[PDB]
Order: sequence, then C-alpha cells, then structure tokens
Amino acid sequence: GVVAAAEKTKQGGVLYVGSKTKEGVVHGVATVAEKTKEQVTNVGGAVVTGVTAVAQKTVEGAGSIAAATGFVK
Amino acid sequence: GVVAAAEKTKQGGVLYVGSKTKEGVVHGVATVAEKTKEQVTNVGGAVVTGVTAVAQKTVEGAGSIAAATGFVK
Amino acid sequence: GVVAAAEKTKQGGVLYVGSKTKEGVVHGVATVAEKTKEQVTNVGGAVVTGVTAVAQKTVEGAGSIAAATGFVK
Amino acid sequence: GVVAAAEKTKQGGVLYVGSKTKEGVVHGVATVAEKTKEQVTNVGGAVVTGVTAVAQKTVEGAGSIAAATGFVK
Amino acid sequence: GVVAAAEKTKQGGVLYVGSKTKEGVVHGVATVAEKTKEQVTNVGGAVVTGVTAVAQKTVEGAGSIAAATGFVK
Amino acid sequence: GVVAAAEKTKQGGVLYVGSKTKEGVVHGVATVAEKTKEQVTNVGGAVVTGVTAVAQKTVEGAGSIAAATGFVK
Amino acid sequence: GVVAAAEKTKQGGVLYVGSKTKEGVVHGVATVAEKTKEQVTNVGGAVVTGVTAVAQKTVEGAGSIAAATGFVK
Amino acid sequence: GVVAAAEKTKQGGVLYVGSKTKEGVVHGVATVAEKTKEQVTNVGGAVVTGVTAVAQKTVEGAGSIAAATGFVK
Amino acid sequence: GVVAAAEKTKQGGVLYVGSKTKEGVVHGVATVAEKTKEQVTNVGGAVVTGVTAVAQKTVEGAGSIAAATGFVK
Amino acid sequence: GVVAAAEKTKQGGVLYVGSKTKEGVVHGVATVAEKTKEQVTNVGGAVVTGVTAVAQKTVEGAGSIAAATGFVK
Repeated sequence: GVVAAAEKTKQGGVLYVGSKTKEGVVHGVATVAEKTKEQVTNVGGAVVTGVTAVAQKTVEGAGSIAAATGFVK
Repeated sequence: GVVAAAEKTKQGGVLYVGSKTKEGVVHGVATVAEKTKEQVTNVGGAVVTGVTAVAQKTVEGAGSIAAATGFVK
Repeated sequence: GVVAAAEKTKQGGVLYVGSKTKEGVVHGVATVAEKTKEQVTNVGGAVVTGVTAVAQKTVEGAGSIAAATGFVK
Repeated sequence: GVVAAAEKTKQGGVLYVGSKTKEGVVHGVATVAEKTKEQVTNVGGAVVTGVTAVAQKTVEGAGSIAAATGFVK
Repeated sequence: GVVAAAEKTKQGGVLYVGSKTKEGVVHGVATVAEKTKEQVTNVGGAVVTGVTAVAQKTVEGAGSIAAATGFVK
Repeated sequence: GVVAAAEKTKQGGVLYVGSKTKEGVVHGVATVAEKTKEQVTNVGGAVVTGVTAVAQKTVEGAGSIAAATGFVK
Repeated sequence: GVVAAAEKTKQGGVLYVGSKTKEGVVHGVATVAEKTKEQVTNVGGAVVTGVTAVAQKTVEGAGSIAAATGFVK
Repeated sequence: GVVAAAEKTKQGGVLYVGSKTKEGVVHGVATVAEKTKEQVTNVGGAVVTGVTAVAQKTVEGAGSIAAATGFVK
Repeated sequence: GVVAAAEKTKQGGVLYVGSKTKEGVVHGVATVAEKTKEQVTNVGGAVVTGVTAVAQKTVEGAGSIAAATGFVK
Repeated sequence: GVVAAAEKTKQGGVLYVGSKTKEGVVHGVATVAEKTKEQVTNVGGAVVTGVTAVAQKTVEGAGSIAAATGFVK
C-alpha cells in the first residue's frame, strides 16, 4: 500500500560562477553493482551534474517520494 | 496498491555562469549492473546533466513519486 | 492497483551562461545492465542533457509518478 | 488496474546561452541491456538532449504517469 | 484494466541561444537491447533532441500516461 | 638528390587462423591532421589491415625507401 | 643527399590462432595532429593490423629506409 | 647526407594461441600531438596490432633505418 | 651525415597461450604531446600490440637504426 | 655524424601461458608531454604489449641503435 502526495497551493539574489578549467571528469549519481535483485532510483528532488553545475532554487515545493520493497510472507 | 498524487492550485535574481574549459566527461545518473531483476528509475524531479548544467527554479511544485516492489506470498 | 494523478488549476530573473569549451562527452541517465527482468524509466520531471544544459523553471507543477512491480503469489 | 489522470483547468525572465564548442558527444536517456524481459520508458515530463539543451518552463502542469508490472499468481 | 485521461479546460520571457560548434554527436532516448520480450516507449511529454535543442513551455498541460505489463496467472 | 635501389638476384610451415567474432572496427595506418604542409606515405613494405589480417612471408626482399624534405636556403 | 639500398642475392613451424571474440576496436599506426609541417610515414617493414593479426616471417630481408628533413641555411 | 643499406645474401617450432575474449580496444603505435613541425615514422621492422597479434619470425634480416633532422645554419 | 647498415649473410620450441578474458584496453607505443618540434619514431625492431600479443623469434638479425637531430650553427 | 651497423652472418623449450582474466588496461611505452622540442623513439629491440604479451627469443641478433641531438654552436 504505497501512497505519496504533495500539494502546493498559492493564495498570493546574485550569482556569478566562473570556472576556467581544463580536463574535468564528473559523475553524478551512480549505482554500480553485480548480481542484484533491484536497483531503484526515484529523483523527487533533482540530480544536477555538470562541470559547472548550478542548482538554484532547486526544489521550491512539494516533493513526495515513497519507496518500498518486501513482504515475502 | 500504488497511489501518487499532486495538486498545485493558484488563486493569485541574477545568474552569470561562464565555464571556459577543455575536455569534460560528465555522467548523469547511471545505474550499471550485471544479472538483475529490476532497474527502475522515476524522475519526478529532474535529471540535469551538462558540462554547464544549470538548473534554476527546478521543481516549483507538486512532485509525487511512489515506487514499490515485493509481495512474494 | 496503480493510480497516479495531478491537477493544476489556476484561478488567477536573469541567466547568462557561456561555455567556451572543447571536447565534451556527456551522458544523461543511463541504465546499463546484463540479463535482467525489467528496466523501467518514468520521467515525470525532466531529463535534460546537454553540453550546456539549462533547465529553467523546469517542473512548475503537478508531477505524478507511480511505479510498481511484484505480487508473485 | 492501471489509472493515471491529470486536469489543468484555468479560470483566469531572460536567458542568454552561448556555447562555443568543438566536439561534443551527448547521450540522453539510454537504457542498454542484454537478455531482458521488458524495457519500458514513459516520458511524462520531457527528455531534452542537445549540445545546448535548454529546457525552459518545461512542465507547467499536470503530468501523470503510472507504470506497473507483476502479478504472476 | 488500463485507463488514462486528462482534461484541460479554460474559462479565461526572452531566450537567446547561440551554439557555435564543430562536430556534435547527440543521442536522444535510446533503448538498446538483446533478446527481450517488450520494449515500450510512451512519450506523453516530449522527447527533444538537437544539437541546439530548446524545449520551451514544453508541457503546458494534461499529460496522462499509463503503462503496464504482467498478469501471468 | 634522392636515390633508392634494390636488387634481388637468384642463382639457385603451417598456419591455422580462426576468428569467430562479432563487431570489429579496424584501422590500418591513419594519419589525421589539420593545417599541414605535407603528408607523405611510402609503403615499401606492406600495409595489411583486416579483421583477420594475415601477412605471411611478407617482405622477402629488397625494400628500398628514401624519403626527404627540406633545403629552404 | 638521400640514399637507401638493399640487395638480397641467393646462391642456393606450426601456428594455430583462434580468437573467439565479440567487439574489438583495433588501431594500427595512427599519427594524429593539429597544425603541422610534415607527417611522413615510410613502411619499409610492414604494418599489420587485424583483430587477428598474424605476421609470420614478415621481413625476410633487405629493408632499407632513409628519412630526413632540415637544412634551413 | 642520409644513407641506409642492408644486404642479405645466402649461399646455402609450435605455437597455439587462443584468445576467447569479449570487448577489446587495442591501439598500435600512435603519435598524437598539437602544433608540431614534423611527425615521422619509419617502420623498418614491423608494426603488428591485433586483438590476437602474433608476430612470428618477424624480422629475419637486414633492417636499415636512418632518420635525421636539423642543420639550421 | 647519417649512415645505418646491416648485412645478414648465410653460408649454411613449443608455445601455448590461452587468454580467456573480458574487456581489455591495450595501448602500444604512444607518444602524446602538445606544441612540439618533432616526433620521430623508427621501428627497427617491431612493435607488437595485441590483447594476446605474441612475438616469437622477433628480430633474428640485422637491425640498424640511426636517429639524429641538431646542428643549429 | 651518425653511424649504426650490425651484421649477423652464419656459417652453420616449452611455454604454457594461460591468463583467465576480466578487465585489463595495459599501456606499452608511452611518452606523454607538453611543450617539447623532440620526442624520439627508436625501437631496435621490440615493444611488445598485450594482455598476454609473450616475447620469446625476441632479439636474436644484431640490434644497432644510435641516437643523438645537439651541436648548437
């Protein structure tokens, strides 16, 4: 019995980034495995991956994540 | 029994990014495996992947993610 | 029994990005596997992948994602 | 029993991106596998893939995604 | 029993992108496999793939996606 | 003053190769460049390129190669 | 003053190779450059490139290679 | 003044290789550069590149290689 | 003044290799550079590169290699 | 004044290798640099690079290598 819910109702800065680089190698989320049952992901926020990875104001509301497994009985 | 829901009702910055690079290698989400039952993904936010990966104002409401498995009985 | 729903009703910045690069290799979401039952994806947000991957205002409402498996009985 | 629904009713920035590059290789979503039952995708948001991949205002309402499997009985 | 529905009723920015490139290779969604039962896709959002892949205002309502499998009994 | 000469005068094994493959990509000699004066090649031996590239008894005599440049004065 | 010469005069094994592969990528000689005067090659032996690249008895005589540049004066 | 010479005059094993692989990436000789005067190669032996790269009895005589540059005066 | 010479005149084992692998990446000779005058190679022996790279009896005579530069005066 | 010479005149084992591997990364000779005058190589022996890199009986005679630079005057 898996339920997940979010309401956002409404009744009504500066950033300078400069990267001068050479040779980046960037990974985001990785799950790596061998011989597995499940590999879930739920991204109810964000996954931001960049050499210059700016995430402004990123979740401004109402994330809802359920996740389950199990119940072998 | 899997339910997931979101309502957003309504009744009513600066960013400069400069990347001067050479040679990026960027991964986002990766799941890598061998010999698996499931590999789920649910992106109820965002996945943003870039060399210059800007994610502004990214979720402004009402993400709903359920995820399940199981119940072998 | 899989249900997922979202209503958005209504009753009523600056960004400069400059990437001067050479040689990017960018991956977004990848699931890679061997010998698997399922590989699901549900993108109820976004997947944005770019060398210059800007995701502005990206989800402004009402994402609903259910995902399940199981029930072997 | 798979149900998914979304209503958006209504009763009522700047971006500059410049990528000067050479040689990009960009992947979006990829699922890669060997010897599998299913490989689903449901894109109830967006998948945006570009060298310069701008996703503005991307989901402004009412995404609904269900996904299931199972029930071997 | 697969149902999916969306109503949008109604009772009532700037972007500059310049990519000066040379040699892009861009993939969108790809599912690649060997020896599989199903490979579904449902794009109830969008899939946008470009060297310069701009997706403005992309889903402004009422996506509905169901997806299922199963029921071996 | 470029001179090159070879005389072969005359006054008088087993190999099993089996390649069972799938998907080869083979390059031989490549010179790749940008903005160049000369790109010479002289093949006074052999260039053998194959997925299964057998070169038996390949030069049995008398290769002569000169190569020059220069002399700006 | 470039001279190169070879005389072969005459006055008078087992190999089993089995490659069972999948997916090779093989390069031979490569010179890769940017903004160059010369790129010479002289192959007064052999260049053998293969997934299964057997070079038996390859030079049995008399290779002669000169190579020069220079002399700006 | 470049001279190179070789005479071969005449007055008068087992090998089993088995490679059972998957996924090789093989490079031979590579010279890679940026902004160069010369890039010479002289192969007065052999260059053998293979996934299974057997070089038997490879030079049985008389290699001669000269190489020069210089003399700016 | 560059001279190189070799005469081979004539007046008159077991090997088992088995590589059972998965995923090799093999490089041979590489010279890699940036902003260079010369990049010479002279192969008056052999360059053998393979996943299974057998070099039997490889130089059985008479290699001659000269190499020079210089003389700015 | 560069001279190099070799004469081989004539007037008249077991090996078992088994590599059962997974995932090799092998480099041979590499010279890597930035901002250089010369990068020479002379291979008057052999360069053997392999995952299973057997070099039997490799130089059986008469290697001759000269190499110089200099003489700025």
